[PDB]
Amino acid sequence: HMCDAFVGTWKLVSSENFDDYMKEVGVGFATRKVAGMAKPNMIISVNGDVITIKSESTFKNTEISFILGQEFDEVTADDRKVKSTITLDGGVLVHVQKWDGKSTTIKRKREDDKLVVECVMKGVTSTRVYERA
Repeated sequence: HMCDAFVGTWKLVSSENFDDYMKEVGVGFATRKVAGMAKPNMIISVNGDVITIKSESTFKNTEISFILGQEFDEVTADDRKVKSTITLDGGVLVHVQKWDGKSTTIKRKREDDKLVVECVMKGVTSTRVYERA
């Protein structure tokens, strides 16, 4: 029942500072422009200890399945090959991505009827807000 309140289909309703976050991550111009247009759906499900997060978007479709605390390989929407670890900290999913000596952290939390995604790269944050589809 660890992630019950995350389970479902969520649609992006707002984004702030995503372009600057992507710049800080190292995403190139064309990918930033096309990725920034997208209004993805995020589909979260749980089966036993395995959590699956899918992103359905006009830019890129992605899927990760993972066990909390157990590192896995991930190919991000912007095509980075990263090593990811996701934990639960005080009811927040905390996702750390490592690649090329770099690191970024994505936090996912429930707040009222929304799922709020905070992406942090050094000093730069982007906030993406989703509502139930």
